[PDB]
Amino acid sequence: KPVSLSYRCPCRFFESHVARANVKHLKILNTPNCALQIVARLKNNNRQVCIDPKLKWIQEYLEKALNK
Repeated sequence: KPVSLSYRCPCRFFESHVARANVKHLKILNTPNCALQIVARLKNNNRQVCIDPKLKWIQEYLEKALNK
């Protein structure tokens, strides 16, 4: 299984337990029924990860940017 049945959605996986300090850049991607998917790249590890929008530091992130 390659994990793709006509993949309509970017993030089929999310990273839980992530650091505000290990991520260089957050870019959130919303998809109709695949919900809110966060895309973030790490600084040193440089990996592109999908961040789960229920993470606590992420809460702080959207609280800020959305209350802004």
